[PDB]
Amino acid sequence: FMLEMEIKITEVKENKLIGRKEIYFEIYHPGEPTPSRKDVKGKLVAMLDLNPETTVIQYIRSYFGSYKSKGYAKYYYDKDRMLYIEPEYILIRDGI
Repeated sequence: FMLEMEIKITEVKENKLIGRKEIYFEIYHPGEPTPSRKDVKGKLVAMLDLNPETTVIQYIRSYFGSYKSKGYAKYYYDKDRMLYIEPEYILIRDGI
């Protein structure tokens, strides 16, 4: 097969007041450049059984010295809440 990216969930926090999951994870992308936010979102959603419409990658940090990247995503239980909280540039950037 071809080299695949792998997500490791390191932490999920349930934010009751805001109504979201706060999700920290590692991406291992061996023999490959850092993957796109798009592909990273696809794996995370698949992995956690999440609606992609309300899954918001905030950042993905990479390191020149390794094939592991570290990301932060928020998942909103309600779309309209997402829209009130998240800046439009972030939502646009993330395919939302």
